[PDB]
Amino acid sequence: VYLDRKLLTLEDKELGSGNFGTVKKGYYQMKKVVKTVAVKILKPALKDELLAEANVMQQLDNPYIVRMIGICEAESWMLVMEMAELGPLNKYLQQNRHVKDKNIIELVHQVSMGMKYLEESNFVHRDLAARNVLLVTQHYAKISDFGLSKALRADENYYKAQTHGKWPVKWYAPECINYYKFSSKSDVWSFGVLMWEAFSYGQKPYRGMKGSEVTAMLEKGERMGCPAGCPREMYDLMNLCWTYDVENRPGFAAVELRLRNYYYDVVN
Ligand SMILES: Nc1ncnc2c1ncn2[C@@H]1O[C@H](COP(=O)(O)OP(=O)(O)NP(=O)(O)O)[C@@H](O)[C@H]1O
Ligand SMILES: [Mg+2]
Repeated sequence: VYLDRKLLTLEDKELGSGNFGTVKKGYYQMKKVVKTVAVKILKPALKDELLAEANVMQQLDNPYIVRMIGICEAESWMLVMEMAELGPLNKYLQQNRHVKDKNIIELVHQVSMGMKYLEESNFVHRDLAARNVLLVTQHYAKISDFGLSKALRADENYYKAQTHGKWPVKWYAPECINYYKFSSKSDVWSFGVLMWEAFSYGQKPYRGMKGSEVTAMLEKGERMGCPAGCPREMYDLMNLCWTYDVENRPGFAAVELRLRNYYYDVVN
């Protein structure tokens, strides 16, 4: 089942670009309302990758995950998604230093809610970073980019990668680097890095370090420090996400609960 090209209107300007091609803003005529959308436009593996991305998104339904409207094929093969007007979380915080810690807590908590749902759904994101969190409003975040995502088999709690590819190593847990094992707990490690990025206002983690130097740092039990003005309770949570041993590392249910309670304590 596909979208009708005649019901899609594209704006010529591009929101982004990838190896696949470009991302463009558009409008899709729904039953009555016209919906603003973001469209990934493919320019053979590139097509297989986008189709696998669509296959994952088709199965997800959560307020904190970017929804796929559908696939459209006419002059080009297209992946139609809902539009997150404010763009990537890292770029937004870089340009909006006035954002309060309470607001950052709210957004990272929303990411933890989407990840809690992903974990329950038995999918591993594998690219959970601040650049992949898209903002609908300054108070509404959604997880995007299911390009490296995997639906875990009914009998396993991890996805085993064959060989090391183009990996975002700085966001990867030690078992990913060492055993090529990807689980919801490895996404928890990435979520810790994402939290650090968010409280650092979109600064890059492990500044000026090579991937191998990051692995060597973590193996010595060393971790990134507390970002300037970051609540200590949030830094403690990042360190819990960065638990070396996968078995002792918390899952998204524990992480979301810790975040939820801390946010409501701040509200109180
Ligand atoms: N659903 C969406 N809503 C709003 N903007 C989007 C959406 N999807 C993608 N974009 C924009 O397009 C950019 C690139 O898309 P992305 O999913 O990151 O693909 P990519 O292959 O990783 N390209 P790049 O980030 O440059 O390495 C994002 O950083 C957003 O600015
Ligand atoms: Mg990208």
